[PDB]
Amino acid sequence: ELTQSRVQKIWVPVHNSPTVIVMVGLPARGKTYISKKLTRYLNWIGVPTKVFNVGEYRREAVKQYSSYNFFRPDNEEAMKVRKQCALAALRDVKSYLAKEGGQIAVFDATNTTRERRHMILHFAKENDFKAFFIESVCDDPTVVASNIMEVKISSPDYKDCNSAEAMDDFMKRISCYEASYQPLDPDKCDRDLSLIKVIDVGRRFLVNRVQDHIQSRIVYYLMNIHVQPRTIYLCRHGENEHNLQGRIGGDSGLSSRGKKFASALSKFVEEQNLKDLRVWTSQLKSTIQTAEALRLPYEQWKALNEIDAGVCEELTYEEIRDTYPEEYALREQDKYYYRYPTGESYQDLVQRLEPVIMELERQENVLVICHQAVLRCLLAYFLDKSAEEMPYLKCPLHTVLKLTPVAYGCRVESIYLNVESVCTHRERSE
Ligand SMILES: Cc1coc2ccc(-c3cc(Nc4cnccc4S(C)(=O)=O)cc4nccnc34)cc12
Ligand SMILES: O=P(O)(O)OC[C@H]1O[C@](O)(CO)[C@@H](O)[C@@H]1O
Repeated sequence: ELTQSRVQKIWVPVHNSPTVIVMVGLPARGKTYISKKLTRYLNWIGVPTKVFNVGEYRREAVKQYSSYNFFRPDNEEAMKVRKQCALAALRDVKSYLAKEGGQIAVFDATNTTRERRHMILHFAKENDFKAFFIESVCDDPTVVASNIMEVKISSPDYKDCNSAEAMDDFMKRISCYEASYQPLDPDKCDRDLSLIKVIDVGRRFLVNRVQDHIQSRIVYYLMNIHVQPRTIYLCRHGENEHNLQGRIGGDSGLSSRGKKFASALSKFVEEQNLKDLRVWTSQLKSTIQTAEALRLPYEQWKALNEIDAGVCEELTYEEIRDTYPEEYALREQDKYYYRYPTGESYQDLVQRLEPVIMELERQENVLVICHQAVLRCLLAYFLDKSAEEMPYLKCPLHTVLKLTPVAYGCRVESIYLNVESVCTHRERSE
């Protein structure tokens, strides 16, 4: 005896264990880059995840950074402070996982000693949390130097000292950790832990005892990402006939303005002067027509097809409000989770866009020509926007969104190609 829920259209009867991810490694080995990127992916696929960076606890507890002397192993007092910052971060990890509905807590510190990791194990074991270790190993001076230049010298620790002095201070800071650093030893003393040791910026991996699906998924993700420079371009199909009529969904062709956009996109792409640009479309006509103007090879993906409005397909928003007034209201109230009847939600979109994201990570220069709701979902991933926000991100017609991975984030530049269109943006209601 069953009833269908109003928002998600789920039939209900009418009368999982959380994980602490423990980063491991010397400073400037990309621990925080990984922490952030992973946390972005996990949240976007609907696994609530949060980073606890001990460094930030240390920054909060102590006046202002003066020098690497603070990190000296003989600094008996800084050691007490560091350890207390760690325990405070863990206190917050407990609260996040046990009481705030967090699923994954990423404990982002050096955690270079067996003793420290042993304390974290004990903390996890006694709260029924699983523990999963990720160690980044790299002994290439160039990579380290570049890491320091790119994100360290610019940190708030170093505002009073810049450049040569910061670079110099950071190298000595690193050397403070070298003597007591005990790498993960899966061969022997760590043979029973679940871990991945990543070597040389993802060149090789050593993976030991994957316990569950999240961990195998993390490993798969780590095996697909890369740090080569590249650019990702996202846009919609040129304006189509249904856009002109205010009609949603469907498989209409480009308007005359849509075709002018396509010519302009072609011009824009040529002027970007890229090598080996891959082009991806949906299987819907308007995106394919748009790519046809480019005179480049392209590949279609059913996963990039626009959200399926179900019974509302090909209707105007007005027609939907007149015909299905309660469905209309429910969508405006809960736009991410709402499923159209016999159709999709934004939540469903994320599931089928996941392999698009994973292939995007593998690629270099890519242009993705897609549809409004799909574009928002992808944009949310790259820009770390939440589920509640995703459905309202702005992605105008005839506008290219040019994304450039930077460390810890993504530059976004909008480039409108000066071809008029209607506006299909609909802001949050009531
Ligand atoms: C790819 C990949 C898969 O697993 C990884 C683990 C670490 C890193 C990583 C990423 C990384 N990125 C990074 C770190 N700090 C500042 C800038 C960057 S970057 C290269 O601009 O994105 C630097 C690293 N340095 C030493 C070892 N690993 C680094 C990359 C990968
Ligand atoms: O989630 P929203 O704001 O209704 O936008 C998705 C709609 O946008 C369009 O791509 C253009 O109106 C429709 O095909 C689709 O139903």
